[PDB]
Amino acid sequence: SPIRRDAFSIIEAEEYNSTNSSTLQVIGTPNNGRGIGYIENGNTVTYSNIDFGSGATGFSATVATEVNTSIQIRSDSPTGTLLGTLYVSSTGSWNTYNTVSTNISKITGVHDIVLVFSGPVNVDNFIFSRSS
Ligand SMILES: [Ca+2]
Ligand code: NA
Repeated sequence: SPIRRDAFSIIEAEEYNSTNSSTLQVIGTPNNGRGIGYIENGNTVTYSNIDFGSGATGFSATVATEVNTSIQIRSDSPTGTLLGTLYVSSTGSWNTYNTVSTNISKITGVHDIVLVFSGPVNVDNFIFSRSS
């Protein structure tokens, strides 16, 4: 998977750098894209060297799920700074994707990003939004 990436261009969830998961699979999406699924509570997924430049204050992910769930967004490691939490309610099916966004604390420079899952969700991609 890429060693580094820009925070302000689409990051593919299936191009992760490490995970603790023993269940996670790369899955297909309805329009022949890919994502990650078979995710369980406590799973972490790490994306290396995301460059936030002069600042990001939002996060958007394209997700599908049939359960209410949340995803923590952490910097540097699973126990690094909690930037925010994305709360996702059911999108209607495991193949109905929705773009969902949340606020995060302003982060700058280059950091790894860890997504921490409280339950099953399928994730196609995500992107950050620049600070004002
Ligand atoms: Ca994808
Ligand atoms: Na394992």
